Amino acid sequence: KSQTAILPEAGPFALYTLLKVRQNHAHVLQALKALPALVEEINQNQPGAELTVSVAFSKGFWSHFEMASPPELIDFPELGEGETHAPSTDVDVLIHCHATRHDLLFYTLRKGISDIAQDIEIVDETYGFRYLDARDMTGFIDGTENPKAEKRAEVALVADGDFAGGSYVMVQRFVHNLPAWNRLNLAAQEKVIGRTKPDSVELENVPAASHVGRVDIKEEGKGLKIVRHSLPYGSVSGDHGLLFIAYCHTLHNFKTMLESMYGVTDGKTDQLLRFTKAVTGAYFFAPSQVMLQELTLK
Amino acid sequence: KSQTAILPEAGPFALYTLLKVRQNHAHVLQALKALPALVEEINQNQPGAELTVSVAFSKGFWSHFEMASPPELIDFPELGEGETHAPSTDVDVLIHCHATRHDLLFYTLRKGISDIAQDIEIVDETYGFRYLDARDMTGFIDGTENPKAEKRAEVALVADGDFAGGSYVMVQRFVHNLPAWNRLNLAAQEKVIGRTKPDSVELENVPAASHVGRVDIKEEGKGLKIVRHSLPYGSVSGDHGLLFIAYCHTLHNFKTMLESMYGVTDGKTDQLLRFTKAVTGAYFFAPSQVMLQELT
Ligand code: HEM
Ligand code: HEM
Repeated sequence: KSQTAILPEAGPFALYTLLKVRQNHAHVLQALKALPALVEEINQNQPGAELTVSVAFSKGFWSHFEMASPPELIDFPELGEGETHAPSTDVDVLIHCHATRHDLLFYTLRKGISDIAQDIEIVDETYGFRYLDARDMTGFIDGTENPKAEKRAEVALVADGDFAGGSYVMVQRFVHNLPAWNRLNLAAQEKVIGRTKPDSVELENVPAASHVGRVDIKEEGKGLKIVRHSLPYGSVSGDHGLLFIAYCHTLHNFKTMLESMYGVTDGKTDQLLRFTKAVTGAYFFAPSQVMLQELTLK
Repeated sequence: KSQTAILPEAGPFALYTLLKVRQNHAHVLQALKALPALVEEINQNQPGAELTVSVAFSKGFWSHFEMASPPELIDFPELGEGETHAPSTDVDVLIHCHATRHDLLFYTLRKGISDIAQDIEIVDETYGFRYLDARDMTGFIDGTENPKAEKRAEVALVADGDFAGGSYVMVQRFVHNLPAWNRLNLAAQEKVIGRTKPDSVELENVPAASHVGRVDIKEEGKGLKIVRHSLPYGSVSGDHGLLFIAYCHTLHNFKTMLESMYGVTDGKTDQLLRFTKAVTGAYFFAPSQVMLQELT
């Protein structure tokens, strides 16, 4: 059994919290374990909320656990240079929630960490929201080729072993340059993305440097697929863009797409990265519900 | 006719923007005048959105109008002493929106303002949201005694004259100190607010220093009423609290309440201000739809 946030389709609103554990590690772990029980209680008090949660830990923080770390779990490596850079964030824990209402997300975080506020530093706290008809602020629909129904389970979740039901996670908070992106016309923007803007139909000739051209990778030969839970975020006068987050049964897919996007593989960078920049970056592993409740410090 | 955001009840989501005008005043004003048409168009394209808008101007910016300022419109004065202080924010325009969805609030602001972003500096941009069962983040329900239905029109809107249909506006962004508020027990919090916490029942004895005690003012009268469109805002790790915004036919009600709260009237300050602090304070006047389009 995976954690409730991973498999279902993303709700209209989402919470993505990155935090660092400074002290009282045992108290913090307990508080994190008690999140599912809190969420269940909220759902019982609030029909239609469909509140979900997934707690994940970084490679560095996993050392504190008695349970052995996932085979592929590593630190998020920095990629690229200058205007095409993928920063690495010092973070121990990811808290991911999504629901049909925004307020319960704030409540879940406030109530959930109330006792461990002084033990924790929240590195980043992003509230995502569905934008129009599932569109990114770039005007293009996001999630068109995102796995659906049954194949979500076999793409996101580890199939076998001790970590079965668990999932590898990546997150990158992107900040958009909307005016620069606005300069390009419809056809040009479609060349950057690789799909049509109004109906998200894949172009007959997908440019290799286009975003889809960068991330549509098959090497098996079978497509490297991930389950994305990303959602637009931010304000007009401040940071705004996309909180990218994805789950996968293997971290290899993340690494391949990122190395392809940031010019490690081909030497060519993603055209989309001309109009957006990653400000955070981290790898995690979200264990099954059982393992999460069985995790203990050493 | 008033502006669409004032009279109806506040939606589950709201946008509150304070901004200052750098230059190109003529074609910052025109862009602001175009906002109602934009909101209506969004409402047509998005049924059920119930998107609304209200544009208001401060006393400082009303100098640019050939039209004279409302008789009661003043610069927001600094009030209080000690921890209890009411800061004054130099701002030209207020853009107030609320709807049944959040995404259209960002869409409305980005669309309506980005063209004049070169001429405009956003002083504050706050996204409010109704929290649980209409509760403030202190755990107390907000809006229990807020005017309803037929009362809203007579409380918020100017009845007569040239400025009829318009409304005086006040805005204050509050920052809550929740852990300090958390140290107090249930009874102490209720005495500070002036009502019971779970069901917002007014205390038989409302202390003069309590928040209700400060704002429940009698002038014979004896009921000074305002229409509050306030809504909780913010993040856990950052600023969070209440974006207070209120409409009224007279600015006198705002000034009287604020004088009472910050220990100017009697010398006693609002007990609630021990746990929250205003970081923004401003007065406006939202013109009627007619005056709005003819302001020059
Ligand atoms: C940063 C790492 C990212 C990765 C690893 C990633 C991954 C993917 C994948 C696997 C697909 C589907 C490919 C296919 O068609 O088979 C996709 C599509 C797409 N992504 Fe990304 N993405 C990233 C960032 C972004 C950003 C920052 C944006 C927007 C600002 C974005 C917007 C889109 C759009 C518009 C599509 C096409 C429609 C769709 O199938 O969802 N992506 N991405
Ligand atoms: C952090 C700031 C504030 C908080 C948390 C707060 C909270 C509350 C609460 C819980 C109530 C009782 C429920 C209700 O009747 O709505 C109330 C009442 C009220 N408040 Fe506030 N308030 C704040 C600021 C203000 C300010 C600055 C003003 C005026 C300048 C104001 C004016 C009023 C009025 C007119 C009432 C109705 C009292 C009555 O007639 O029973 N509030 N407030």
